[PDB]
This record gives sequence, structure tokens and C-alpha cells, in this order.
Amino acid sequence: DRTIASSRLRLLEYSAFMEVQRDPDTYSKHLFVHIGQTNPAFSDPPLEAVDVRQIYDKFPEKKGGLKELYEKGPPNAFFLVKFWADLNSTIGPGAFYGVSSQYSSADSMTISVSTKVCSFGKQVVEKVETEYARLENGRFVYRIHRSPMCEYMINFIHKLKHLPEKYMMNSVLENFTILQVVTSRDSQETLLVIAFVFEVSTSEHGAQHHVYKLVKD
Ligand SMILES: CCC(=O)N1CCc2ccc(-c3ccc(C(F)(F)F)cc3)cc2C1
Repeated sequence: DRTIASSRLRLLEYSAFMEVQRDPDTYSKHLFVHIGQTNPAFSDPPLEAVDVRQIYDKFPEKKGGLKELYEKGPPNAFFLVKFWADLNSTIGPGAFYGVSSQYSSADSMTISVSTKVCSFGKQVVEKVETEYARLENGRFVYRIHRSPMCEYMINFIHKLKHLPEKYMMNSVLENFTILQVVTSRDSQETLLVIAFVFEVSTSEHGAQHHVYKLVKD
């Protein structure tokens, strides 16, 4: 619906950030990538389709693979989001690097989230998070607050930040991807798959993003 959603699970918000404490009462937070809760509008164009086969080689093959996953379906659960990252932090040791996200659902479940960082289509790291339903407003929501980033990514961001030029940053990111797979913890049915491809915001405008639906013809 323009929404990143399946029939069983919707991603409401996604945020990868760093927080630093300026003084005992004051905190600063820079967001690298962001997806914000929007309400679908009736006038919103339908999402563009990207053939799932063109990105097979960006994420790992075979088991746990997008091909195998897409083969398992449901296909209306597979999304691709392109991220324009904000690497301009006006913000040292002790900063917190986290990811916060919310999902929603008509059904109450125990979700397990799998996130695979990928370099040149090879998995560098998997993080697995379990999150629990809470009843809000005609739906259940799942809230992941300040899930810490792992070192691989802290080092990646820093070193990427350290490159002199935004064009070089984008070249590295051309072969950096993240695959998120959300299952129902017990049954392992697929609820939501998002593939994450990245680019540096050359604008210096704040971070942006764009959603596509993955199809298979
Ligand atoms: C293994 C799990 C883990 O650590 N994760 C998963 C969730 C997630 C999503 C995006 C980013 C990210 C941050 C900054 C840039 C930028 F450097 F390009 F700006 C690019 C990507 C980092 C993370 C942290």
C-alpha cells in the first residue's frame, strides 16, 4: 500500500543512530538511516517493482538465501529499501550506536528478527533479536528500543566516515548490503523480508530513503 508490509507484519519505523551525552542533562542523536511512520494516502503511487533475481548476488546464496526465501514466500512480504545515509555528524569515546524499530500486526506473535550484514554478497555478521507483542490501538506493536550495534558496523561507519570524498563512500557502499528477515519465532513462517541497499546522501540534505516491492517474473 506504499507501505513496507505483508499481510501479517508491517514495519512502522526504522532508525540507525549514534547518541552522545553533551552534559549530564543533555543528549545529542545523529541518525544515519531512517524510515518514519507514515500513514498511507489514497493518492500515493503504487510501489515500483524490482526483479528479485537482479539482487540475488548481493546477499548470500542457498540456504537462508533470498532465492530460497523468495521460493518459500509469501512473495507479498519481500521489500527492497534504498537508503541515502547521512554521514555528516557535527557530533567521541562513549557514544552509543543503536538501532530502534517498530512493527505492527493484527495478530499477536513472538517475532524473531534476523539481520545479516553483507560484503560483496558474503555474510559478515548475523544478529538475531526476539521481540514481543504489545496491544496498542487496534493493532499489536513490536518495539525494539536502542538495540546496540555490533562492532563490525561501528568500525564500518567510522572508517567509512573517514573517507575524504562522498563519491568514494558510495563506491564502497555499492557492495555493502543488509538483509532483514522477520519470522514468527516458533513456526519460522516468513512475515517480512527487507533487502537494504545504501548510498551516501550527496546533498548533505538529511537522510532519505525509497521503497520498492521485490517481484519474480
Ligand atoms: C549486524 C547488525 C547491525 O549492527 N546493524 C543492523 C541495522 C543497521 C542498519 C543500517 C546501518 C547503517 C548505519 C550507517 C550507515 C552509513 F555509514 F552509511 F551511514 C550505513 C548503514 C547500521 C545498522 C546496524
